[PDB]
Amino acid sequence: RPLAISAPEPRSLDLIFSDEARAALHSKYEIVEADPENIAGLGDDILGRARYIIGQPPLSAETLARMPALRSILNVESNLLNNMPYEVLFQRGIHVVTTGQVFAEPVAEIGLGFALALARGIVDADIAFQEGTELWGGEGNASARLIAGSEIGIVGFGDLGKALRRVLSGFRARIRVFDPWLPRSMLEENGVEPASLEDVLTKSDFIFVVAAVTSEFLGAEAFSSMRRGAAFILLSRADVVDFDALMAAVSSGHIVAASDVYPEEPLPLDHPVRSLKGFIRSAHRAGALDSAFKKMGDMVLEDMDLMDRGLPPMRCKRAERETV
Amino acid sequence: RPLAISAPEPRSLDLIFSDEARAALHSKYEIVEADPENIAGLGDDILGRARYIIGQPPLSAETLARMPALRSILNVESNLLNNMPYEVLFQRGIHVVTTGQVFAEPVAEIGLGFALALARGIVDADIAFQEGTELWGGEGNASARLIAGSEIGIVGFGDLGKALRRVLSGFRARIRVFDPWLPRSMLEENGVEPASLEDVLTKSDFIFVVFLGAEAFSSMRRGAAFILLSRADVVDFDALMAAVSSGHIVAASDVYPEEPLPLDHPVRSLKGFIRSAHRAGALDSAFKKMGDMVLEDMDLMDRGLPPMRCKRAERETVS
Amino acid sequence: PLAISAPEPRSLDLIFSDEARAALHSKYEIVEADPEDILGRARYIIGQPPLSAETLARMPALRSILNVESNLLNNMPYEVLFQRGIHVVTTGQVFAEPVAEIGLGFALALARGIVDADIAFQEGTELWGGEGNASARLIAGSEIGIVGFGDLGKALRRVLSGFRARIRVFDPWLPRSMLEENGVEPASLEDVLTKSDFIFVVARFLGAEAFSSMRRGAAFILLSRADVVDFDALMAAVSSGHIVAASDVYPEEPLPLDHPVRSLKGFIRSAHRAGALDSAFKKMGDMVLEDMDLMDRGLPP
Amino acid sequence: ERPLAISAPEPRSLDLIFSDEARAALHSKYEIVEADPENIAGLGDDILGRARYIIGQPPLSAETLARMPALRSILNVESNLLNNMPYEVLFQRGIHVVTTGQVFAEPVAEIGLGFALALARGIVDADIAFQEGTELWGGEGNASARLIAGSEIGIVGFGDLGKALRRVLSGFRARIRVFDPWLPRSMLEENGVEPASLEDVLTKSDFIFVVFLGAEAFSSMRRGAAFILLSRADVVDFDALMAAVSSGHIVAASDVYPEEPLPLDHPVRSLKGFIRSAHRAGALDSAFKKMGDMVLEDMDLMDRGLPPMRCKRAERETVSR
Repeated sequence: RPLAISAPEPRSLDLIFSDEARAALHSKYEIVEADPENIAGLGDDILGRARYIIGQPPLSAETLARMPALRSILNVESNLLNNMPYEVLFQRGIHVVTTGQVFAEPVAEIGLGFALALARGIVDADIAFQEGTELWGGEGNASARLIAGSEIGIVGFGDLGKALRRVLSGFRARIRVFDPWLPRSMLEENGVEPASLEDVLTKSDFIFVVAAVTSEFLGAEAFSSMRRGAAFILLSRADVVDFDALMAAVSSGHIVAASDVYPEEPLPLDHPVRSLKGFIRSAHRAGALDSAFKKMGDMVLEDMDLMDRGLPPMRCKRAERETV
Repeated sequence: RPLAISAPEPRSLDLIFSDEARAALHSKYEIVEADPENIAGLGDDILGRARYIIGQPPLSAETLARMPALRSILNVESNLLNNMPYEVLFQRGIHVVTTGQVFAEPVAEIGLGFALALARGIVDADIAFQEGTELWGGEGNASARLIAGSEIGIVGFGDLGKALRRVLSGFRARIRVFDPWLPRSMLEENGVEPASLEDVLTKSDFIFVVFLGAEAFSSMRRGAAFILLSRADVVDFDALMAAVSSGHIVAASDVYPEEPLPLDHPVRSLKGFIRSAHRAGALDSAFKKMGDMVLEDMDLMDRGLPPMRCKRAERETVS
Repeated sequence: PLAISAPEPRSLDLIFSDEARAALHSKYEIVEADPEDILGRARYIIGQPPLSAETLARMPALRSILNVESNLLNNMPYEVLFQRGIHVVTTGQVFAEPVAEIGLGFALALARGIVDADIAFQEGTELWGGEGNASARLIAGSEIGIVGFGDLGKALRRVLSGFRARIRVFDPWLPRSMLEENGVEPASLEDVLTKSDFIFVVARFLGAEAFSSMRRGAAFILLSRADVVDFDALMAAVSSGHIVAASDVYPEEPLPLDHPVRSLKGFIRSAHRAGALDSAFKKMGDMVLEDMDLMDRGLPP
Repeated sequence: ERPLAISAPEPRSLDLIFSDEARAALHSKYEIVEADPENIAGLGDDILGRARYIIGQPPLSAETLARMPALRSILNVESNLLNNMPYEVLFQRGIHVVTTGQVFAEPVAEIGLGFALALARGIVDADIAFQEGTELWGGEGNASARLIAGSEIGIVGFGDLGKALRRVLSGFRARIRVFDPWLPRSMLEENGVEPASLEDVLTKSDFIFVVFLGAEAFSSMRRGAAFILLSRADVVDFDALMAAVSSGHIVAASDVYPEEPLPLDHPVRSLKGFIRSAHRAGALDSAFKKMGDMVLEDMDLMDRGLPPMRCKRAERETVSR
C-alpha cells in the first residue's frame, strides 16, 4: 500500500472524510498522521516512501530532498501558502492541488437564495407577518419581480461563477459576465455574455460579486451608475467595495442588497449595518457546510487514484504560474 | 370589428392589460363593460351578437339562449366557478378558458426562494444579525444543507409543477412527483420521476405541495422541509404546526386557512416556519400576461381555431 | 370491462407488446369487428369506422373514440358526438419522434455529404482531406428554419437542443407566445426561406419563387405532404446547384420507376419511411391503454 | 519591438489556420518569422534569443532550446505531440506545450451522430435503393430500424470529443454509459454521463461510439448494436470488426482506417452494414480557422503572464507515455 502523510491542519481527516471515504482511504493507503510544524521529524524511512501529502505543511529543500517518491501535495485549506520551495516542486514534477472549489455550490445556492429573497422581499414579508403588518398579497408586491425576466450580471467568474451559471440555468435570463483572465471564447461556451464592468454594473437588475480581479473599486460612483431598484449581491471579499458607499445607496433607497462578507468579522455590535432596511445579512456562512468539507475527501481520493495509476490529477485545482 | 362583453370579476381591464395590448383591443374589438351580476340586462342587440365574454359572470340558460353568437368565455380568475349552465356550453360548443398558468412562474420562483431559505436559515440568519445574535461561519451551519444532489418530492403537478421542474433544472436533484390524474408516462417525458405518496413523503429532503396531515408529518425525514404553495384545505394545520414545533420538521407556507389571518394566530410566533401573505402569484407581470394570453386566444378563434393558448375544462364538471 | 376493437388497417398483434396485450386482456375484453350485449353498454372504441348515426343511438353507454390510424377516417356522426359528449382523440403523436430523428439524419448527411462519401468510398473515388470537405458545414450555431410546427415541429426542436442554433418557425396557427416559450423564435415565411441554412418542412404551393429566395448553400428537408411543394421547381433548384435537398414524401407514392429524381445529384431520397417504426406502433397501445385506464375514472385524456 | 513568434506549422499553414480578421491581429501584435521546420537552428541568434512562442511542431534539440531564453510556449497546430523534442528541458523551464485538437470535437461529433442515425435507419442504403429502383416503401423497409431516443449508448473515451458527443446527444434523452479511466467518476457525472466499466459499455449499449477491442469485444455486443469508430484505428482489430460486420452481428461506421489512404483492393470497400468516411470527420475549414483563434487567445494570456487556457496542455505523464 502506498504511503501518505497527513498534515491537514487547520483542517482534519475527521472533518474532510465521510465514513465511506475514510474507510476507502485507509483500506487503500498507509496514512501516517504527522505534526505539520515538524515534517522533517518523521521516519527517514517514512520520508523515503511517501507518495502524497494530504495537507499544507511547512517544507524545506533538505527535507524535500529526502522524499524521492513524493508525487503530490494535496492542499485542503482552500489556499496556497508561501510554505515550501515551489520551484523544486516543479523541477521534480510534483503537483500541488487544492480543493477550494467545494465551496462553490454552497455559495451559489445561498446566493440565488438572496436574489429571490430581495426580488420578492421574502424576509421583510416574514417579519411583517411575524409581528403583524401584512399587506395581503398583491399589496405586498409593489416591488416584486421575477428573475426569469431578467438581466443578470456577474462581477468575476471562476468556480463560483460557474456554479451560479448552473443554478440560474433554469431561469432563461440574460447573463453578463465581467472577467479579465478568461478569453471571450470560454465565457461564451460557459453560457454567458462577456462584458464590460460598466455594462454588468449598469444594464443589470441582478449583480453578483463572486471573485476578486484581483488582489485588493466599486465605490459611491459605481453604485449610482446602477439601475433603479437594483439587486446587488456580495459573495466574496468585502475589501472590493466601499461599504459606507454601499450602505449609502441602500438607505437612499436606490438599490437593494445582501452580502455574506463584511469589512470586519465579526462586525461590532453597534454597527449601522444591523438596522438598515433593504439589506439582507449573512454572517460569513455561505460556504462552511459539512457536506462541502466531506467533498474535499472525495476529491483527494479521486486525485490519488489517478496518480497511483500514473496519471495527472484532474479533480482538484493545479498551481503553476504564481509567484507572489 | 367583432363583439366582446367585458365583465372581469375582481380583475379589471386596467390591471390585466398593458397599454400595448389595451390599445390594441378596442382597436380590434367592439368591447362593452358591464355589471358582471346583471349580464342578462344588457341590450338584446348586444347579447344576440356578442361573441366573447371576458370575465366570470354568472349566466342563466335564459341569458344563454340569447347569445347564439358567443364562441368562448375567457376567464381571468384562475379557478372555474359553479356559475352558469356548463352543459349548454358544450352543445353550443362554447369554450371556457383559464389564464391560470401565469401564476406558475412567480410561484415556482418564490417556492425555490423558501426552499433555499428553509434549507439555509436565510431569514433567521438575518433576524439574528439585526438583533446581534450572530454565530459566524461554520457555527451557524449545523443543519444547513444543499438542494443540489438532494431529494425533492412534489405533490400534484400543475403548471405549477412544470414551472418548479424548470427552475430546479440546474440542481440535478432527484425529482419525485406524485399525481393521480396525469398518466405515469407523461411525467416521465416531463423531467420528473413518478412515485407513491409514501416515497414522496418518506424519501424527500424537500417536499413541495402544488385531507392529508398528522401521521404524514411523522413519516417525513429527519429534518426535512415542507413548502406549501396552494390549496390550504389539504393540510391539518395544527398537525403541521406541532410537527414543526416538535422540531421534526421545518416549513414555509403562502396559503392559510383563514385568509386574511387572525392577528392572534400562533403561527406568527412559531420558530421553524416562514410566512407569506398569499403573495406567490399576485404579480403585475403575471396579470399583464392574462391580457396577451386572452388576445392570442381571441385572434385565434376568429379564424375559427379551437384555441390552444389558455386552459380548457372537460370532465372537470363532475366536481 | 367492455371495448370495441376495429383496428384495421392496424392490428392488435402489432400495436401492443407482450406486457401490453397481456394487460389489455386482463383489465378489459374485446371484439374482432368490422367498422361497418353490444350496441348499448359499450364504453370505448379502438378503430376508424364511419359508424354511424343510427347504430350510434343504439350505443348509449359510450365514452371515447380511439383512432389508431393517425388520420380521422370520416365520417362519424360529426355533431352528435360533441353535442352528445363522447371523446375524439388520436395516436398520431408516435410518429413525431421517428420523423424528427431521421430529419436530423438527412440534415447531417446534407451538411456533410455522408451518402456521397460512402458511395465514393465504395467506387474507389473518395477524396481524403481536407480535400473532400469543400462544402462541408456544421449545424451548430447555424440558423435553422421550420415551416409548420405540429407534434412534429416539437420533436425536431427537441433533437436539436444540443446543437445551439437560431431556430425560426413559421406557423400562423400557434400564437407567438407558445413558440417562444417552447424554445423557438417565431417568424414570417420569407424570413425563414430567405434567412435559414437548413429548412425543415413539417405540415397551397411552395415553388420557384421560394427556392430562388433561399441562401445559396442551403439545404431543404421535406418531411410531410408533397402537395404544398412544386416538385418540379425543387428539382430545378437542386439541379442547378442552388440547393441540396432531401425528401421522405413525393407527389405520388409510390413514384414511377422512371422518375427523374432517381438520378438527381444533390438529393437524398427516402421511401415515405420517416414514421413507420415498429416501436411507434407498440407505443400506440401504451397510449390508448393508459388513456383508457383514465377514461374509466371520469377523467379526460 | 513587439514580441516575436516563430511560425513553422507544417504540415499546416498560416494561410489555413488563420482567418483574415485573425491573421491581421496576429501581425499587428506580433513579429511573425516564417521558418523552415527542419532548420530552426539556422535562424538568427537575434531571432532565437528574442522568440517567445513557436506556432507548430518543429523538431528541436536541447542545443537549440538553450539558445531560446525567452521562449514561453510551443503552440502545436497539428493535433498531436511529436517525440521530436527534449520534453525534459521544457517543464523545467516552465515552457508550455499546448494543443489545438479541440477544434475537432464539434465536427467529429456531428458526423458521429450522423453515422449513428444513418445506421439506426438505413439512410445510405435507402437512398441507394431509390437511386436503383429497389425500393421498399414505408414500413416493410423499416424492418431493422430503431430510434436513438430511448436507446442505451456507450462511449469508450471521453475527452473533448465525448463532451461534444454528449452535447449533440442531449436532445435524445438516452442513457449514456462511458468508460474513461483518465477522468475521475465525479467529473464524468457532472458532465451528464453515467461512468461504467469497459465491458458494460460493450455489452449493454445499442450504439457505441469510440472516441484491445477485437473479436471477443465484438462478439460481446448486443445483437443489433452499431459501432461508430471516430478516432485512431490503432485500437481496433480491424479484421475482427469486418468479420463481426459481415456475419451480421453488428453494423458499423468508421472515419478512420488501418492504412490511410486505403488501397483500392481493400475488403471494407465492398462490405455491407458498413458506413465509410475518408478520414474527413474533423477537417472542416471553419475548424482550422478556430485554431488561429485559439492560438491567439492563448498567446494573449501568456503575454499577460497567465497560464494557457483555451488549448490543452501537454502533461509530463502523457509525454512520458
